Amino acid sequence: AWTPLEPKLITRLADTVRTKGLRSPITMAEVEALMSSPLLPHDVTNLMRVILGPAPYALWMDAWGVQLQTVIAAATRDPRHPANGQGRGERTNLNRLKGLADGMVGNPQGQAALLRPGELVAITASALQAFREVARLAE
Amino acid sequence: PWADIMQGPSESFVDFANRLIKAVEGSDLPPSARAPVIIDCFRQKSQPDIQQLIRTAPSTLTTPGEIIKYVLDRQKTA
Amino acid sequence: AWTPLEPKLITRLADTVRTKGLRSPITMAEVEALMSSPLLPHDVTNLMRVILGPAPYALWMDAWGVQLQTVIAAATRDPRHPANGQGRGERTNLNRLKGLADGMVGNPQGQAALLRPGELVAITASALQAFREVARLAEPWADIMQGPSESFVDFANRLIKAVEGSDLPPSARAPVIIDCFRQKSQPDIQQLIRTAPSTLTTPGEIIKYVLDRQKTA
Amino acid sequence: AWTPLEPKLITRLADTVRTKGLRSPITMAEVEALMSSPLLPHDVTNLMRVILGPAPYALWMDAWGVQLQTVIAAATRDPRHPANGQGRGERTNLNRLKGLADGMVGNPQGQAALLRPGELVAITASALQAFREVARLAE
Amino acid sequence: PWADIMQGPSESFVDFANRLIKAVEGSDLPPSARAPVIIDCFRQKSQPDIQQLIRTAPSTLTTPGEIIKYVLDRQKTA
Amino acid sequence: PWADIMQGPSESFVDFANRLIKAVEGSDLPPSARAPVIIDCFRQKSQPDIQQLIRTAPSTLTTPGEIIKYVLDRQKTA
Amino acid sequence: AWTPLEPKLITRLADTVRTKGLRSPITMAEVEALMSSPLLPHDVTNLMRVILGPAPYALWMDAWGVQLQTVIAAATRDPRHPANGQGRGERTNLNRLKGLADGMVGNPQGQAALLRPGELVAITASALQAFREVARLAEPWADIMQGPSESFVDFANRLIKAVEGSDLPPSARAPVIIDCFRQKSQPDIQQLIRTAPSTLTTPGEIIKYVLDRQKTA
Amino acid sequence: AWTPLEPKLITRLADTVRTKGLRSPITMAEVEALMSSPLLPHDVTNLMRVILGPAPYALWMDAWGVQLQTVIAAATRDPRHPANGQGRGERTNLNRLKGLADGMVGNPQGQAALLRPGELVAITASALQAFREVARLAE
Amino acid sequence: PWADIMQGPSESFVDFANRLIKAVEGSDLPPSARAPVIIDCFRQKSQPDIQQLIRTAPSTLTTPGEIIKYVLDRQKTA
Amino acid sequence: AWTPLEPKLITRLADTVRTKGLRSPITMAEVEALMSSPLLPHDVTNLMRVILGPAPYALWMDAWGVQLQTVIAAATRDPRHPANGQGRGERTNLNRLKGLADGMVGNPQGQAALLRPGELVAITASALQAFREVARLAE
Repeated sequence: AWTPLEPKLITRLADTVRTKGLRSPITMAEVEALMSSPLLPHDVTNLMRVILGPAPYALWMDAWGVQLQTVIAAATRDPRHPANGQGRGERTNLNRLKGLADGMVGNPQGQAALLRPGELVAITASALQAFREVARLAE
Repeated sequence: PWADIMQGPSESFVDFANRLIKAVEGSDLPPSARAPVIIDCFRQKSQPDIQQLIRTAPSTLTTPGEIIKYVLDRQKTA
Repeated sequence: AWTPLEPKLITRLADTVRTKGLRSPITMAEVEALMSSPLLPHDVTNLMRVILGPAPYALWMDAWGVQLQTVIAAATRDPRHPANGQGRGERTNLNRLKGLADGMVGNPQGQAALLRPGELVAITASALQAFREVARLAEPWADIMQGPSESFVDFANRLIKAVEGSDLPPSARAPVIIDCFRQKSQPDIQQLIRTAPSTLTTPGEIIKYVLDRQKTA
Repeated sequence: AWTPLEPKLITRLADTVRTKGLRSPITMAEVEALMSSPLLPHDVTNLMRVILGPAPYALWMDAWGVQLQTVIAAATRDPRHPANGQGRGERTNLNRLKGLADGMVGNPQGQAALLRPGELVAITASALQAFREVARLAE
Repeated sequence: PWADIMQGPSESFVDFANRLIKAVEGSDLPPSARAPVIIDCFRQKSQPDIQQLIRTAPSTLTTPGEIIKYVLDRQKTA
Repeated sequence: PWADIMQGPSESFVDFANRLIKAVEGSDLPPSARAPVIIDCFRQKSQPDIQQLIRTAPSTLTTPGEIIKYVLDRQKTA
Repeated sequence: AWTPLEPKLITRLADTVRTKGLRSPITMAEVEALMSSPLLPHDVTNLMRVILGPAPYALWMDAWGVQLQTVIAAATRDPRHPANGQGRGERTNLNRLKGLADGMVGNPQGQAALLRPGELVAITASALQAFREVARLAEPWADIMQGPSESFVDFANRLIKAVEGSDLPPSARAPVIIDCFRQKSQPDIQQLIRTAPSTLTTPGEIIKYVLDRQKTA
Repeated sequence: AWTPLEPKLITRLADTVRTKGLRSPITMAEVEALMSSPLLPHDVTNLMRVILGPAPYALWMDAWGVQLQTVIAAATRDPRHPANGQGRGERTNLNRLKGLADGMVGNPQGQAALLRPGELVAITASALQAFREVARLAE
Repeated sequence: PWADIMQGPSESFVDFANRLIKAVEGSDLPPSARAPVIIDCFRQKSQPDIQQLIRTAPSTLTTPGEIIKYVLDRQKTA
Repeated sequence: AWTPLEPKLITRLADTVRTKGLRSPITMAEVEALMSSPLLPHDVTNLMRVILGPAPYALWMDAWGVQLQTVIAAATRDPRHPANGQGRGERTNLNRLKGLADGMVGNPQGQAALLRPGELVAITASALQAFREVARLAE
């Protein structure tokens, strides 16, 4: 069952990003805090939509896609990925990682249903690395 | 209106990109038509210094994020 | 049986040569078209008399004679020429090639009677090569610069035209065109080609790259 | 037996390209007209040599090669290509498509002898698509 | 009249040769006297630059076509 | 000191690369840390024209020799 | 038994490379001289370490690897390579060519023991080609003009140097040199070459003709 | 067995030609010195490539060809040439003199194998006369 | 004395050639040394206009008569 | 037996050439008059030495040599030349025509001894044509 993040925490994090900036160690610590439980693509996408401005959000979408593509290359380079399965029918496509696959587009409940925990942690680590890249790039 | 957005003579590029992406995504366009429109608005708006900077790109930029990164790298510091 | 070429086609070809010139690729294509069936010496001679002026016609007669002489040297160097025969009595003299032999002077019917198909195709190829020589002779790449106001496609057209219509070997045109794109083509495009993350190894690829990344103005 | 295209039609088409340009719908209609019967590589090559200038001709050679390479990739991806055969001995190489194979270089008669009708129509469609690309690129 | 034909100061050589050969072949001369007359008119008409170009020919030119080819090869591009 | 080496405004690139590789290999770094340091010093030193030349590399350069070859190919002749 | 190259010859070659550069014909001749006997990977590696600077040495390592890889592709394309054997157990791996195989790393004696003469000559030719590539890379013909005050032999020297030390095929240098003599080489010499009663079909003949008939000044 | 000339002697001769010029009697004496043993076409060709500039090298190639052609005319005028043999199968072609014959192109070892001593001395004398001509012509 | 003969600034070329050939043939030279001396005196005397006229001879002139004919053909009428 | 031409006639002809020029019809008639009997190379050579200036004499020597060479080409093209004989031992060399052969150099008596009448008339016609050429060339 999907539970959304508190809008109070999200508002506090957005104001933190607004006053301290993207690169302060306190901001990265707060992001790591709100990045503790494995989030669904819907959660991370809406979170970055709210806390980041338009241009940093575009940059972050780009960087997240690139990092997810590196993850999928490593996944096709190793059939023992915690997102993959043993047979070929469990291979994870980027539509399933970005939340674009069938039964997931716009629906967080179905998303949480079909996604694997390894998928969730890989998406989360990818999003964190992308946030770091964009923060280092913006300023 | 997205088609009326110009980069002011004194405005920075990240502010212009923010305003343009905001107005394009918060509009009546289909979701599959936002990225090409944002790119072609970066190319035709964004006063002729950045226009020529994007035009003379040895690589082909096929995403608003890539265009923003390229312009932020090679922009005229002033 | 001899059938003459249509004077309508000949008139159209003559006007083509008159407006486009001798060296245009459309003119050479039209000549190749009217040079499709093997022609008798009478046909080619009258054709060149009509389409060419007096001085180009003199030049063409000279060049045709020289090429036919080269053909006859190759023929005496190989008894298996499609114009020759196996015995010595079928050896082909230049009087038979130029239409000057006995029973042929001024008579196209007798010409078509005694001539061989190999003779006809050899005469035709010789006449085509002679036309090419005279066209190259009747009418400088290293002096071509891209003007300050000229576009790049016009400069590329002019340069490729002057390089391909010159005295260079066929295997030396592409490197010369590339190195002229790099050193001519005023320093904005020079730097645009210099800072190419990929290696461009063909004039078409250079043209495509420059057209993509050119400064719209 | 190979029959050449009329130089009168070719001259009219060249003047059409000269006055109207490469991208006008009348020019594309005229090209489609002269692209009606399946042409041999010799025919299309000489046609583009005559109607196009030097730089558009270079661009068109590039684009034609790329499109023919895509066709050959689809052909090795499906052994039922109208240019291919059933056995491996009928596989069509790019030397046979561009007219560079043995018994074809410079000779249109031999070309017409060895080429397949599927080969001809594939070459023709490839050349038409390449012309469209170059026309969209030149202006 | 063939004997009144001169190469103009600004005229090219192929035009002069065309005009001269036309006027000589369309005249009252015998057929066996046209080539020598055309040659000797190339040598004495055809203003002194081309006159000296034909005079200093290391080879002997014995045909109007050969003279035309030689002059077209070694002519002063201008 | 390797971390203080900059490419001078008038210095060529091969001299800068020679000086940098000399100072990096003749230093206290482990042997397995010289190539990444040389690459990242090529990218951040080597005044912004070559910086942008290396940045806009359609291929990924993963060796000092490859970076040197690429820069020598596409450098601004001056 | 392995014998090292003299450090005196190596010092002289290093100073030659230091003063004349990498691309001078004297330097390439000296390298060919010290590349006479088939060298072991150790010898060539140390030689290039000593005579080349750090950055040219990196470039040369890259180029040597690429050329050796081409050699190994040709070797797997032909089982009759003088480095290969008849059975599959003699196939030569790049670890054996670069001296990285077992029993060879750092030991020139063992290297000389296990290596084949065909292996040695292939390694040597590969290293020579790599040196040529790097020399051509470390340091434009179509931009060369004869200055208003420059003599013709200096212009010819500069032009032939820039054309032969370029990326053109070997069969395209003479026509390019001729056509550059004709279009460059300021209009006095241009007209001198144009009005040549003989046909000049070689750069040497053009140079001789121009030197004979040049305007002494 | 072929032995190359010392690059030290060649460097000294090149610097002599660079400082004294082509026509000084000391330079001609040095050339005669390095022209003592009969050289293979490879040796003389590389020697003139190194000691002479580009334009003098072109002139020297021309002059060497002309002198070798005179030698071959004298050889066909006398079947007792030290380069020729008694039968017609030993007649020496210019491809064998210039090093262009089969088994010689680029290979000095094979060159030294197939060449005659009379061939070598004729090539050497021809090259010396050509050097004299070019030196008299350059200045 | 033959080696002191110069073509005067106003003198024609046939007079200079007559004087030079007279002084060379009526001197103490061997008979086999007169033609080369006459040629080399035509080339070095005979004031620089004719010197350049002889220098730029597309053909090789190997006889005093041929040099005289060439110069008389291509001389500057004045 | 050789008889020299009168110096009075030669002086009158020289003054005629001096006043009327080389090309006047009276001068050519006078030359034809003094060219009536077949002259030996000595006679014609001295005659042209006396009547012509230095530069016209050089031109005339050139033209006479060229015309004699044409005559010798026609002679080797026809063994029935009045200067030639039937066997190969009577073939006439240019040394015999120009008076340079053995037993003739400087001696007019020996010249008249060994020369043929056909040789004399050929030399005379050649000299007359050369005089015509030089006269047409001088003015």
